[PDB]
Amino acid sequence: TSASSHLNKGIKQVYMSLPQGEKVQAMYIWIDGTGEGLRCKTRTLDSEPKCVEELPEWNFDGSSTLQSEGSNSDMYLVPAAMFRDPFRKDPNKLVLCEVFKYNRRPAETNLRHTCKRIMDMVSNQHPWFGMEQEYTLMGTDGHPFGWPSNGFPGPQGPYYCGVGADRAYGRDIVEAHYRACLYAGVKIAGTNAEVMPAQWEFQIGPCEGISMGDHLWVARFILHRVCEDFGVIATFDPKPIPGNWNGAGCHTNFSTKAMREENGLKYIEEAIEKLSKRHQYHIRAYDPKGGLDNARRLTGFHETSNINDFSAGVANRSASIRIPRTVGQEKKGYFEDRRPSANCDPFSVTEALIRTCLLNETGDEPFQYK
Amino acid sequence: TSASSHLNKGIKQVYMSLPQGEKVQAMYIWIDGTGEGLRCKTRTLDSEPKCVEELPEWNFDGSSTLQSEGSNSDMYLVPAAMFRDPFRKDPNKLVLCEVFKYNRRPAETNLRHTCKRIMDMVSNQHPWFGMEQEYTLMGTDGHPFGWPSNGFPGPQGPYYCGVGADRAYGRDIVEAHYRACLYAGVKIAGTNAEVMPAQWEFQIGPCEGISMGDHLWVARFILHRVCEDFGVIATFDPKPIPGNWNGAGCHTNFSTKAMREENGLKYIEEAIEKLSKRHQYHIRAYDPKGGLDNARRLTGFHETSNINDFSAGVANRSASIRIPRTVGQEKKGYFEDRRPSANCDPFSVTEALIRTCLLNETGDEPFQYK
Amino acid sequence: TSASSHLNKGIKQVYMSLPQGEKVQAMYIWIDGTGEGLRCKTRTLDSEPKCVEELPEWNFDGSSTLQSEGSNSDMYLVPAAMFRDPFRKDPNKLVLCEVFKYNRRPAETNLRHTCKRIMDMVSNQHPWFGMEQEYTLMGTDGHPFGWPSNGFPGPQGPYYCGVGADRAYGRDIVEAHYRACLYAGVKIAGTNAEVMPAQWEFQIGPCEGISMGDHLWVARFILHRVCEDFGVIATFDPKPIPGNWNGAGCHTNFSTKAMREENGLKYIEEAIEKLSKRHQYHIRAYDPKGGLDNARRLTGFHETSNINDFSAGVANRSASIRIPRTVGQEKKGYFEDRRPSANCDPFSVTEALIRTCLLNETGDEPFQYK
Amino acid sequence: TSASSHLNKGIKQVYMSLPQGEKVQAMYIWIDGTGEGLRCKTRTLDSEPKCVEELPEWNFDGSSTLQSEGSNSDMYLVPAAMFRDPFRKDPNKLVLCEVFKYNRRPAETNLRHTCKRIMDMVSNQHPWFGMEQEYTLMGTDGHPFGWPSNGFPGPQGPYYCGVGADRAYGRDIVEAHYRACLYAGVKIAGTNAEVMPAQWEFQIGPCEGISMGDHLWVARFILHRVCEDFGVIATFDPKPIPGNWNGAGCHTNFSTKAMREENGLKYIEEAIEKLSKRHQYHIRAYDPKGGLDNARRLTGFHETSNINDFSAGVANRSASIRIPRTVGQEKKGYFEDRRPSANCDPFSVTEALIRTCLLNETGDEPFQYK
Amino acid sequence: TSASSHLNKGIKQVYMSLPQGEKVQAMYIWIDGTGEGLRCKTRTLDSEPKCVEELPEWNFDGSSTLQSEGSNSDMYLVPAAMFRDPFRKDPNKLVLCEVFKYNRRPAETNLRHTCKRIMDMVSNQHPWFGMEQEYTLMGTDGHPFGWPSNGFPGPQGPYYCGVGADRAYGRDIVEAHYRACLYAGVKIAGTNAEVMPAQWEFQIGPCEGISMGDHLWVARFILHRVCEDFGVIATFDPKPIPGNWNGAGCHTNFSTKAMREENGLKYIEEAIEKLSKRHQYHIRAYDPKGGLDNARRLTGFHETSNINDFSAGVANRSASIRIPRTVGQEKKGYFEDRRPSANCDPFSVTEALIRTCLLNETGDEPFQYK
Ligand SMILES: [Mn+2]
Ligand SMILES: [Mn+2]
Ligand SMILES: [Mn+2]
Ligand SMILES: [Mn+2]
Ligand SMILES: [Mn+2]
Repeated sequence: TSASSHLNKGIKQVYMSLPQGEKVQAMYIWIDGTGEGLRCKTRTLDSEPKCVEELPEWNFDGSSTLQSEGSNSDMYLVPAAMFRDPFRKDPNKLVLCEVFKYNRRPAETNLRHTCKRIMDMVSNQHPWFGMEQEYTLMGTDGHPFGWPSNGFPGPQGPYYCGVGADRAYGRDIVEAHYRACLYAGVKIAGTNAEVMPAQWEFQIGPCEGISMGDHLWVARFILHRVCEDFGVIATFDPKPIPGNWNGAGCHTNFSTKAMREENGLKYIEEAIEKLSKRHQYHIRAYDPKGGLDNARRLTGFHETSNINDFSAGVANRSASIRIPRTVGQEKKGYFEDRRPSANCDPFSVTEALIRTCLLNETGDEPFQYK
Repeated sequence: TSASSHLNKGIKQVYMSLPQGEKVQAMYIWIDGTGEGLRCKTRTLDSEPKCVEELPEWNFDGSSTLQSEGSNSDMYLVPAAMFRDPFRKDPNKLVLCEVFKYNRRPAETNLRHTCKRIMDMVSNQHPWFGMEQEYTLMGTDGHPFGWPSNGFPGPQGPYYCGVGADRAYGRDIVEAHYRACLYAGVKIAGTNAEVMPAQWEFQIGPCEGISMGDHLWVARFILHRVCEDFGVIATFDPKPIPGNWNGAGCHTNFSTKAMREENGLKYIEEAIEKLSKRHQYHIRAYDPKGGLDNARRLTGFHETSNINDFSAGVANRSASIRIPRTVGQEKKGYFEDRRPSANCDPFSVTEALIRTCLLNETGDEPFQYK
Repeated sequence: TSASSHLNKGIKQVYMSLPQGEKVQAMYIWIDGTGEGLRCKTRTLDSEPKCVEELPEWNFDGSSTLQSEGSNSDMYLVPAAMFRDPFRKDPNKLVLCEVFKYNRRPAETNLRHTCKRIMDMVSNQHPWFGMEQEYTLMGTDGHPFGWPSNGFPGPQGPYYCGVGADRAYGRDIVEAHYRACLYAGVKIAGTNAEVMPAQWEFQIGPCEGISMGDHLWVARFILHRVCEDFGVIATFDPKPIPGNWNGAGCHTNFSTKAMREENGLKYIEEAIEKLSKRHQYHIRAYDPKGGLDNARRLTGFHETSNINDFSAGVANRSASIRIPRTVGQEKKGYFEDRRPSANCDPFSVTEALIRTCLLNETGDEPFQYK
Repeated sequence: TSASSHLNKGIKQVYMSLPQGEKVQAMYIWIDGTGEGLRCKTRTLDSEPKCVEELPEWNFDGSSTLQSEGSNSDMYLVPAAMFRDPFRKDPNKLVLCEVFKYNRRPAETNLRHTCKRIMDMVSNQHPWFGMEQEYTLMGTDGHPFGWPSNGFPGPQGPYYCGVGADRAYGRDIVEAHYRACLYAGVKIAGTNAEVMPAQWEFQIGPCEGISMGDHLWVARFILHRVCEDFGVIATFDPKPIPGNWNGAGCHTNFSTKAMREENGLKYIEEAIEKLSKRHQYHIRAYDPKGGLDNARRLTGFHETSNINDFSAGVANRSASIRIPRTVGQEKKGYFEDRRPSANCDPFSVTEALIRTCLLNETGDEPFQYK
Repeated sequence: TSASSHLNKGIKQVYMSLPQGEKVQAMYIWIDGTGEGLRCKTRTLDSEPKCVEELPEWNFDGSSTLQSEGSNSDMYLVPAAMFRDPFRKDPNKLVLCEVFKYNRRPAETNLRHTCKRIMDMVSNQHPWFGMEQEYTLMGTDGHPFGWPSNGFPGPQGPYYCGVGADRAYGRDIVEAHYRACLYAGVKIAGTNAEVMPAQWEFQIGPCEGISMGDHLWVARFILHRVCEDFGVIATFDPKPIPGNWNGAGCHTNFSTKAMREENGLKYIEEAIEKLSKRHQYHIRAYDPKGGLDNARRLTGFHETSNINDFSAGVANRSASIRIPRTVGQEKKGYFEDRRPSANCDPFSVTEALIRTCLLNETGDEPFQYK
């Protein structure tokens, strides 16, 4: 649908075929001032970097990305995680970088820095996270891909986990994204079509601590890039189409070594009790705009929790926190926080799960730790 | 967008697959009478040339390229640099050739010849150059690629270092160009999307002396050829679209062994003082038309230096010469001359940096040396 | 949408402008063997016919219209009613003709002949009828006009009696049909958009006895012809689109001089009691296929009576027979039989209302009268 | 852009040419349950109605228009005003009808009934009203007409009161609407292009009392119908396009005989003082959703009053109430309330101006009068 | 080419057919802050205005037209001239209005006010003016109408005064404009195709004094409006296409009663001598930007005077001022000033011809008169 997609791709492929030689390419990817966005730039490295630590720091213009004022626009990218590059193949890498200010203080959307400190405090207990990112592939026009033009597809029902031309739209984009994630090392755990047509879900898990955020952000970047080649645009909006068509939510699974260990459902239920008390804090933490975006998806209908009221159940698809029945039967496992929106920053959601359940924080403001 | 792009490219590829045998192809590339343009022609060589010196001299009709009068139209190409050919692969080569007149005097746009002499005088001090060529991919119609037809894209902001179908236009062309440069041996140091949509930057660094000009010219040639296959046209105009959309400028980094060496920021600042004094000379040297073109980009707005007034700062994105903060902290490094336009001849810009800073020249006219 | 519609209509108009002279054209229109269809043919008459009686009888091939076997295929058209011709203007006429068999016995779909006898028996009591024919304009593809392609329009709601490009589809066809009916002398009483998009209703009445059938059939013919010029196709199917989108039903209003006269609601309610007893007979009489077609529309949902169960109420939109509240308040008026399908033959519906309510018939078979 | 627009219009015109005869058509137009919408249906009248009183009452299904529950869905249309029909010409009429419930109580969106009572109380003082309705013509896709596809038109500036193909979009629709209003008798006082491209304003006035609302509603209906024929859709949304492009607001001019009479600016300023006190009441009254819609347009930028703060000035384009300088110089005249949104119900805005300024009401609830 | 042009025009025509009744429409047209532009708005007048004096003054927002600051944005339109309306026919009028500031001082682009005073001083001598406005019809894309796409038409030569599909482009627009001017009362004196393809010339003559400016401005407005209906855009740029294709210039003929009277060529030549002395003043007065625009057209090639050097000849097409040979033979007549650009404000050009030749002014600044 995009002009770029229309460009002959065979041509680009023959250039990709050419041996690149000793020089290696690293894409430096960083979160935007908006906080939902991702930006990227490429540098040439003389030799393949064995580890993320080896990769050099780089700088970018903050004013263009809306992360700083003109007077000291420069911002610094510090490599945080390194993944293989699906797009260019090995030795090329994709680097996720924390953004730092001109004065070397973590940037406003560098939520990894605070989250990383929080994960380190609770590293002994091995908190693990899984997330279930939901997205709709929408053409350049902004209307979902494959929907009739100036129209709506047939009644909702056949599209969930659908097969066939009519049932599923953008499977190729999904297939490419999934393989690209495997090649990159992003821990994709599976994919499924979603109830809304043209809407899919990709789940990353089980990552441990800060890794969850890194993997999801890289997965999202991979999705956007794969989508760009096809010409479609992935959207993480909580309610992509207004109406009865389903909204997109990123349901975070959370477990700790104690919960996973036998008779750990006591821990699962203790965590849930803490979550209920800080529900306002969680809703704000879980989406970039503080809950306006999350509220659109969370209408209390279409199997979504109401955003006003916290709820917990076992095998209750709708309630804000659902313990799977199997986890309950096993008396050990994980619970699924279903409040986070699709546009949620993973670092915030993980950090808030740790802060509320493991660090036992109380009150609206996040704690400051020595 | 071009008719040629519409031709089936698979067909051409099957011919490229055919083994070419012992014979080797050399593209002889030379600068136009206009001085911004590049022209090219191909010859068959019995065996692969090991070195540029081996390559034979060739001649071309100057009247067609607007480099000489009809009476003695013939001009001579002398191979100057040799690169591997990305388009046809090895053993084929791309040759950049100095243009000489019928009377064997360097041609008017053979600025390499004078520059090479200047580089040789200062070879002991190892001046190194980096440049940051900016360009906009524009369709055959002349309107930037991917912009709405008879329209303008959404407000400036999301496109800088952007990812996704909406944010970036012509990434495939950029990817192909970058790989082609690596294969050719052009020293590409990285690439980034630019603030304007459909505008990108490719940086060649760090080359030493005359090499900088050769690499950039070959890089530009590679870009034009890659663009031709896709059907888009790269433009190096200083202000490709008139209005608030950003102009394209080639910011030249300059260093010398002394500046690079510890406590070399004294040298960096001495060079800057000299640059300020010859600002008129630099502006004229830095663009083909003497500053009319450069002035359009350099309005003193959109983070560009005013073309009337020289300015210098540390980490001052806008000022004509910016020392990176990191270079200042290290007390050694390079400074970034930001006055040169995208259409600048690299040989002129390098030569003028040497002449002003290293040779300590004074006055409007360039010096004549024994 | 049809190829014929694409033909330049200005050209046809200049021929229509030409004076036709003394000769007059009469379109002879007759019901098909199927009974839902209408067919037509044109003859030239030396002078304008003042009355229907003057018009000459004509014959047609029954085998082509599926009304008789090959051995005695000829069938005879006897002019029954005459209307002015909207399409060609005066003096040209549209003639509705009863179809008679080769042996001069009324044809199987010549339901007017039996109905006319029934109306004549009850002529003293002046039964009047009103009908509300509903139809959907559907392109040559068979999908309703203006609906997205391979898609469905927005949720039902805004389209009923709608104004604006989005709300109403085929208003021009409706406007032309309405004016054509006025010119022809069809007693069109009004028009409204219907709940389903692209679906409209036209009301004919108040008519008297056999006239109701004649007017409706001519109105339908006019609609089909007007639609043909636009290229759309009108459909009288009971359930044009399968699903929650509304079906098309022709609700017959019925009154008699006694009911209309003050304190005539006793008569209205006596008629309704008789209607309830012969509900099976009515359902069969009211549609061509005996109730299979009617059943699709009459699901007992979307404000339609269930086809299995008779119901009567006052101002009960859904019940099979509704007395308007105003009629009830006035203690005189008409009741609305809502069981007849859009594809109903009017002659059958009127005849069955007379037979059940006025002639007080009992039993499945229609009575035979001396 | 709509499928209906693509249908040949010449054909419809030849049917319109046919003489319609004695029978006359009346379009009964009524406000929707939403309150922004308008719906319409047509009936045939034996003779032209000389006055609105002559026109018969009619009924419609409230459930389809979302004005009543299914049990007593019927609602009643009582003719309120009569206008000539531009679409079908004389003798045909357009009728604006108040909507009444099944129990004969004014419907929820029958705001004319309460307003009419209020106007009658103040009839002695002759309040006159003038409203500037603003609207954007937007294609079936929902993007404004003539804007580049998936794009934005050139910077705002040239389009206000513009001439030429580039400057003005949908002038034909505007021209047709204006003439149609004149023919109908709607008191159009002028038209101008608006700052946003594809956005126009049609001003109605000076009408007196209840007439103001009737004329505006009929004008809006005429606009929607004219737009439907062209295929475009008029929108009265307060902020049709989100961003710096201008929103659409219906600025109202209020005067009374006293204000108009010499040295009446004291009255103009007394009214303004009262308006300031009931600003919350006015904002709620002035738009259907209570101020959410109005707030989007009223950002306090682009020459619009902030919706949070009341402001008054003389010749202050931006302030909520502006007295024209000429009115101030004359010491007599009208003031312009600029708070009402484009989607405002006129009956509400007029009624609230009377209630606050003339009836001197105090408090959130509207008064109940014997 | 414009979307608006694609809208069915037959529909608009049927609305135009409707009788408009007693009310009359007046388009108030005024010059933009840029000074090349024209803007327009419509008002309803109860009765046809017999004279321009009768027409009411109106006001508009200066900030939108870039004529004043926000604090006192209001500007006032005072009707100056009245013409019949070709677009809506009689009684509707087109009004050209002088623009006045909030403080009632003539606006910056209200050059008529100063010019009118100058004409009045010399009214006794009856200066007459003729002008020859040249324009190119260019599609919405900005490339001249009928030129090949991304291409150039055949060599210049056949297009001047051409006939046939290949030779002339936009004759229909020209024909409509010419008739519209006749109907309006604009004094069109003729039309011819121009050397460049798609370029035409319309000449308004001979008007006296201030009338010349009024007629030309109204003619230009009529052209823009006629062009808008067709979808093309007229351009008055001095050099519409860069290259050898001809530029558009408005050659002003000037005469006075004395020059016209026998043996008046002495006066014609005295005026020319004065013109030569104030050549700098004339070049600045003759175009909006002070000569940058005029210089592009006036290259001293393609039969245009060089803008640097004044020249005068008899029957010398190229020289800045040409006396026609016939005028010279007659020893009486007019001379043709060929320096003014197509985008010239007529009021400025006339005023400067009067000031230099008739008022015998000397020096760069225009004189101030009691
Ligand atoms: Mn799940
Ligand atoms: Mn930089
Ligand atoms: Mn009904
Ligand atoms: Mn205003
Ligand atoms: Mn001439």
